[PDB]
Amino acid sequence: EFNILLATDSYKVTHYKQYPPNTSKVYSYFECREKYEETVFYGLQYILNKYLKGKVVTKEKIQEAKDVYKEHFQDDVFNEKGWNYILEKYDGHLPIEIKAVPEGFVIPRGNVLFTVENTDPECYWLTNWIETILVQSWYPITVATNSREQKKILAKYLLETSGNLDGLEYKLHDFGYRGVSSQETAGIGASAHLVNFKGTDTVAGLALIKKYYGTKDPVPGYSVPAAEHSTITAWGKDHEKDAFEHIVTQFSSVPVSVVSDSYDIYNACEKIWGEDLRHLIVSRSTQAPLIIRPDSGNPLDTVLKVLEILGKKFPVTENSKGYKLLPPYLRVIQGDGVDINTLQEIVEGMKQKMWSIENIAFGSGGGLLQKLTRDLLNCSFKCSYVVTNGLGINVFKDPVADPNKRSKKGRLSLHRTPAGNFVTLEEGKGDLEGQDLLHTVFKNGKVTKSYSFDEIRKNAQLN
Amino acid sequence: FNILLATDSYKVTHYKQYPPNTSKVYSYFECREKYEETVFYGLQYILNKYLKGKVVTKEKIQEAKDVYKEHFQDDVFNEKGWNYILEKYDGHLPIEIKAVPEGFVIPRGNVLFTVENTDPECYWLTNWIETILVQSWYPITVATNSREQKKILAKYLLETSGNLDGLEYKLHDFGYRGVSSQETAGIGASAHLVNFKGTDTVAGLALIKKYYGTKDPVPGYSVPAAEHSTITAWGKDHEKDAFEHIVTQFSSVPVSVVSDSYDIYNACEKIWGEDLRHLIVSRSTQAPLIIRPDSGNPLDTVLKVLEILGKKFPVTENSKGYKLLPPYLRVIQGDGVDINTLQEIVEGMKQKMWSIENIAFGSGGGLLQKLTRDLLNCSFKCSYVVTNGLGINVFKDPVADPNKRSKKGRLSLHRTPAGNFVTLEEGKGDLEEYGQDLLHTVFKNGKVTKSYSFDEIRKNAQLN
Ligand SMILES: CC(C)(C)c1ccccc1OCC(=O)Nc1ccc(O)cc1
Ligand SMILES: CC(C)(C)c1ccccc1OCC(=O)Nc1ccc(O)cc1
Repeated sequence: EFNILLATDSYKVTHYKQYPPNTSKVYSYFECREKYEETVFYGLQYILNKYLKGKVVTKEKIQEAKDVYKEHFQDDVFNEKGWNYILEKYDGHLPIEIKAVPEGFVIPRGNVLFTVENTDPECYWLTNWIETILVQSWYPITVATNSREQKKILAKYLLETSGNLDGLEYKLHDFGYRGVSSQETAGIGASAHLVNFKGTDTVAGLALIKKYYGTKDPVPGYSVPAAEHSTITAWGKDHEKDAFEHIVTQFSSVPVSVVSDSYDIYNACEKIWGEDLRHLIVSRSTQAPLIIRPDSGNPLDTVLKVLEILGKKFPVTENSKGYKLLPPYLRVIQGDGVDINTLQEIVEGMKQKMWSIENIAFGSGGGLLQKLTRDLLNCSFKCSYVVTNGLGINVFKDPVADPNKRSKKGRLSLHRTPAGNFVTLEEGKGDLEGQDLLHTVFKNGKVTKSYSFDEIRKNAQLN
Repeated sequence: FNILLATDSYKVTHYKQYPPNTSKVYSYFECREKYEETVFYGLQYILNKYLKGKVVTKEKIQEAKDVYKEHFQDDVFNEKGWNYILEKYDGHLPIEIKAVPEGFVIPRGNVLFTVENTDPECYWLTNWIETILVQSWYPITVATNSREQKKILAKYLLETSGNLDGLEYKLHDFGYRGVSSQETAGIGASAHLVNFKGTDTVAGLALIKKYYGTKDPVPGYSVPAAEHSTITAWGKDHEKDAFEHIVTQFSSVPVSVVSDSYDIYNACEKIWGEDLRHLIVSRSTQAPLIIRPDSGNPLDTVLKVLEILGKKFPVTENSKGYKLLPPYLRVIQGDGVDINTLQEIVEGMKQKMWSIENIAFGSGGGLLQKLTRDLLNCSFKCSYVVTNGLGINVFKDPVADPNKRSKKGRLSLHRTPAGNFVTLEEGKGDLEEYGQDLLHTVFKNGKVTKSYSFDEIRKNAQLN
């Protein structure tokens, strides 16, 4: 199974010998240091339940870690005594307190999102031990934040080229299962995406949400039948029409997506879809459109040339603001080379050519869930308050060659002014008083406050 | 973990899209045509952890059926096809996977492994497990990128010192905090350990021990080290007391002490170079003090650190004409190091005549996170199908991108008479004009038939 004593950076194993004498408390916090001006806080509850809560220390896990580290360091520097103390005194529960803003809250950059401190003075070293596991919440935060920014771009352009926001939550579809680094990442990232949208093909995201968050809806995300290259090319290069015909007929009463660029996307749209199989498309209902999927070439140019061909083979209308609109049984999804930058280029290029955003949805894979780093939001975990010799000092780092790697001081609290802006109070000044938005979510091995996925989606809504 | 829930959603509907009477779906993985050769590593982890043994149960089938009912707002899940696997093969996957030995260094554009169904009723299963198998792009890319950095380090360590001693400890993995999940950390750190032995990502140690095994006591090593929180906890006026306490607590092993908490150029010239000078020269060369700057421009900072340190400690010229610190004193640059910044630093030290013996490097998110599937163009494609007794060679050929063209027919990898590699298509490998097929069966009907030790993988991935 998973062993928390082997779930930290190696140098942190030796930290219990590096503090000043008689150190009783280490206090640390997470923030997205100072374009992404506001971030969605999401993912901590998953980490608390899966890795931190309950009996996480056992006699076998202590023996396992001791053997590994003895060889790893070529020396005895494992704190077997202190880990036995946790096992004996607390039945293997972590004497730790965590306070956090509610999940789904949208918070401007440079504010405390959660804090970590030891509740037993013998475990002063435990705060920075679990930094490694906790700081990985940068990923769901960054995915949920970058996904929400793409929802602003879509909502803005879907509103000027159409006048409404119908189907907005299905306009950016998670295709990223293949392009992420692991099954666990797929689950975490896909659930972070579902904070803002409801279309996904990464099934692991559905499983994570039901197990760790829960929803009133029958399922957190939805998809539609779709073809890949292997289901088309299997019919033979001369039988692409047959492959198309078999697939739209199998799924004639539900939406179906057909990748149409196996050999020539423009021929498939002009000759195959626009003539040979046109009778099978114009007969489809509004609730069961065909979605044509280009998957190669330049993303914007191919989208423009595909829409041009479909426009001169199917009845185009002009909507309430002067933008062109395919018939309700035909749609397009661009799911190749889509990230937040290219997505902006596609929708602007379409608006420039007077096409409505209603005609198109987007699929993002490695760009939505993989090509993201801790430096995008400058997610940072710092120690700000220690107590040595019964004397608490506000600690901080302040490099001379980089003032941007600075950190806050002392005990922190997150507050909201009467005007509404957010402010992080340092040096314990939060005791002088609204009130603190950091609620306790973990204490001494138990999760003390939970949020459902519906509550998270409500907090992360746009204005 | 539920294999029936571990695939792209639309793959649930593909058993109804293949041509009728399709009895075989045959698919292959390649890194489609810097990064001219790839290290093949990571498939066995996926096989052992997710694919082998009884992976289909009545519980997992019911769980998947109810999920997909609501996910698609319709019943399309192939519950009969999954029941057949549970009933006939006791939940063992009827799949055969042939792959090149892990650790092999293969040029781009070659078949790395192939997947086919062994039961005609399970034609749909081959590309069902595409999603889980294609994620091997990540360990492949990390191992390849790590090894390309090893070439750079080896080329310059030889020009400046004459040997390659300690090469496998010159690029240290600090990526645990910067990646996206615990599993990703383990996978990524093990790929680094294919070429090096130094890591702080403990999850990689456990992943290797559980899924590959080694004859060594531990797959990776590290040393005690201080972070900013253990230095600042003494207060700004007591940075000296922290340094002396830590160096004394770890005098028989190497120790790394971060020095840019307050003022790094004050850290080397003043506190190390004078106040605690007497505690640094007095340590063995097997247990030196490692100075770590972690801010500022990487190349400029390390250069100004080496020069300041020379003004305070005896620097000798090595047999090649390059400056070399006393062996009780080393430097590690682990801030913002990737394959690009590494090259300009090492020659930036060589053109400024500093020996690469002095320096080690650490890499975090640049080593394990800022990597995507299209860096090596890792792709999984169907190349051969059998329909109504007729074998057919299959491929894609998009008009706007000839680079996305896929191979045709049954594939094989061969050693050429000149000692290189070539991939044969359309079954021509059966002629064996060159060698035997280099693809060995590693998975068949739920069993791992060929397993590799991590010691074998490291041997296959060595330089030269
Ligand atoms: C038709 C639905 C999804 C209800 C819809 C409703 C409102 C607005 C847009 C919509 O379609 C977006 C789309 O194209 N999704 C899609 C999903 C998977 C896939 O493989 C191809 C495409
Ligand atoms: C035995 C050692 C000292 C690893 C060694 C042996 C041979 C050659 C070079 C070496 O040092 C590389 C290094 O700096 N490793 C390092 C590890 C962790 C850390 O936090 C800081 C640094």
